[PDB]
Amino acid sequence: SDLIPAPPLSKVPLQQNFQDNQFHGKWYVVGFAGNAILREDKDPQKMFATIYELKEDKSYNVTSVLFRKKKCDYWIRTFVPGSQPGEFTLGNIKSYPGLTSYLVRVVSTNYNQHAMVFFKWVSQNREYFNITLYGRTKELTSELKENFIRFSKSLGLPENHIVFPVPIDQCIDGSAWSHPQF
Repeated sequence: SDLIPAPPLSKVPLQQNFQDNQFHGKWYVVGFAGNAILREDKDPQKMFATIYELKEDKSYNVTSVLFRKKKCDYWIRTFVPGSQPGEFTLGNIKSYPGLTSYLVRVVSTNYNQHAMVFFKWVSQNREYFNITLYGRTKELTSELKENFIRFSKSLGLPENHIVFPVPIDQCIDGSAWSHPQF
């Protein structure tokens, strides 16, 4: 029926002089907010990870990995550099039926600890957006998480559209294995 409209792009900061080489590698999804995302604590959202592999042509192979129904689930896609550094579009949008636009904007990052990334897309002439708080570890400070909430709210999202996924090991942590807790 209804979706919160996407915010104007002037309300979404862009990371100055984005460094594509330094953004590469594995990020954990510590916070996740969107107009089509609903926090649901009774069957809680598990953490997933996203690996940004920088190709020689400066696009990223982006692999999200999630533990879902006793298997690893993936969303592999390509981010092709967009209109400004730190912006991207989806590789072959034609392969996604009904998708008329896809935008990625890196909002803020220090590269070695945290990042915030904004995503906006139009599918079946309906406008979606999400914001992701990434960490190089599965935990970030309360200050970063409160900043994320403040930012997400400034983009028009109520609190029930903001998720802090629960840390897990399966699929996302490639050297944790299975052991009794220390």
